[PDB]
Amino acid sequence: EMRIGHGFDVHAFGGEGPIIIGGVRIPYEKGLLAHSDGDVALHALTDALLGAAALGDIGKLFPDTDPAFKGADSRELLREAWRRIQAKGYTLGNVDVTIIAQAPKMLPHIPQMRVFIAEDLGCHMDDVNVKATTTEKLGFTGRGEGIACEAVALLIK
Amino acid sequence: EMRIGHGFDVHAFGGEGPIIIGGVRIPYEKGLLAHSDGDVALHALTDALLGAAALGDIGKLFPDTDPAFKGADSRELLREAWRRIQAKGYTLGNVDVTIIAQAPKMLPHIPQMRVFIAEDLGCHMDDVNVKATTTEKLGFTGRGEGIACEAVALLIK
Amino acid sequence: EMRIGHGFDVHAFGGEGPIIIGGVRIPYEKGLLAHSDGDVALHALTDALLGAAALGDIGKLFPDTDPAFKGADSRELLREAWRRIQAKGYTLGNVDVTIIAQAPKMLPHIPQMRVFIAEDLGCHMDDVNVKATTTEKLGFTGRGEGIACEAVALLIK
Ligand SMILES: CC(C)=CCC/C(C)=C/COP(=O)(O)OP(=O)(O)O
Ligand SMILES: Nc1nc(=O)n([C@@H]2O[C@H](CO)[C@@H](O)[C@H]2O)cc1F
Ligand SMILES: Nc1nc(=O)n([C@@H]2O[C@H](CO)[C@@H](O)[C@H]2O)cc1F
Ligand SMILES: Nc1nc(=O)n([C@@H]2O[C@H](CO)[C@@H](O)[C@H]2O)cc1F
Ligand SMILES: [Zn+2]
Ligand SMILES: [Zn+2]
Ligand SMILES: [Zn+2]
Repeated sequence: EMRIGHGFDVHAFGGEGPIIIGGVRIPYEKGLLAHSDGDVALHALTDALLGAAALGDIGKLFPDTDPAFKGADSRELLREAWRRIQAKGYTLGNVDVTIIAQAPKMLPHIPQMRVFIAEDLGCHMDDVNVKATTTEKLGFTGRGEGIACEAVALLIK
Repeated sequence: EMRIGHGFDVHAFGGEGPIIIGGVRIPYEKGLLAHSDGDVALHALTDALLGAAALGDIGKLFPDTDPAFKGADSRELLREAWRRIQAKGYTLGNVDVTIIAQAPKMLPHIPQMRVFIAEDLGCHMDDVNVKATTTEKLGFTGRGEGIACEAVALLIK
Repeated sequence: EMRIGHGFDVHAFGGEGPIIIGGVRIPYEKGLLAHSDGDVALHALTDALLGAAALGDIGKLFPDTDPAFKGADSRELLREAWRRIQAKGYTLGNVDVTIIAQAPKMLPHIPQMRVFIAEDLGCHMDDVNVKATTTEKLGFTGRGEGIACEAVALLIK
């Protein structure tokens, strides 16, 4: 048996950069108002994998309430989310991540994101796709007011 | 094999509360404008299941011609879409639903939404993920102009 | 066993039409602005196919850098991507494509899109599903500033 999951995340710009996307530090004018590192790509991926497990969302495992993972970075959370998902007997099929930002340009840093995620998930990189796209200057991303990320995932049994 | 489907729906706030999400009446300042009951979560789920089965979308199972379902609430539609989907010999894999609203708060109502979808698709609650997230005041969701919802689904032959 | 992919595309209105969506020339008041033919439906799908394959995206296979695919249309890019995907030993499971447009009406032209896609992907039409929906006047789509599209794909190993 196999399982579909889906992740969505948005953070607005604010403060001073740089920014944290897919574990990778990316140089940029502004930063991201967030309850943690605000790694939008990792959050969505995390929500997507938990969704395939039906373990709800990251908000559910890691409330601002629990003191246990309070102040953890996105890479930490993804590792713990994953271990819990694995506890349910699941393993990785594959994952696809879609970054939506007018700027900065992601491509230089994408190869590094995919390496970062594959370690955190202990899979081949063949199982990790990341990509970036614009909304051609339309919407809140277009006006450069924020970054958005979707992600999909397939878990196995 | 298994079949993927995707669903996306939006409604604007307008008129008087309450709003109906995943079959659950959620008190709110305004309500959702729709020819239907405005249940974006179920409309999106229904389209994902229909899409997985290659059956079009709601507009194609329920055209302004067919009087049978004029004014029928979103759960009745979901079950008929399910009937027609089953009739092709598909069973449910799992589903994942992401409600995108700045407000109201969805968390206490999600367990019930998950309950109703389970019934309506005759499955374990284990097969059904519902999550909620915001766009941090950005876009039309952020400014409180409406609610969106994304859904993915996996069918089995 | 199987592999999920996801693709998202957006183009803006400018210039004369018609627009080309899913390979289909649809008459409309304005056209889409793009380096390409503007086909967000074939692009988003292409990206979903390449994401399933961990083959990257369109920006990676056919960059703006390389003037070799100057004048290439979305279907040509689609069949090329698919060739490369098949060469890595993948077949098609199914695809689901969701057009997000306030206007024009996509219904008359949808069945044809499916034909073009299935022939391009060398599959049965029952493996292709395409639907259309509005944002109910909300957002950049809602105000008629552009057309978004979102696609999911499932490949077979
Ligand atoms: C946040 C969402 C729903 C993302 C998915 C892409 C989409 C269709 C956005 C529309 O909102 P918008 O960004 O156009 O809002 P606006 O231009 O009104 O601020
Ligand atoms: N409309 C919303 N209702 C919620 O309950 N939430 C909760 O907030 C947490 C963090 O965003 C989410 O995990 C959800 O539990 C989010 C929403 F956007
Ligand atoms: N923020 C972005 N960063 C990128 O590197 N890109 C690259 O440009 C190509 C065309 O959109 C993309 O495929 C990606 O390689 C796009 C973005 F929107
Ligand atoms: N741009 C659109 N074109 C359509 O044909 N449609 C049709 O309208 C029905 C109701 O949204 C849909 O089912 C689709 O058939 C929707 C769109 F948003
Ligand atoms: Zn976040
Ligand atoms: Zn609706
Ligand atoms: Zn494009």
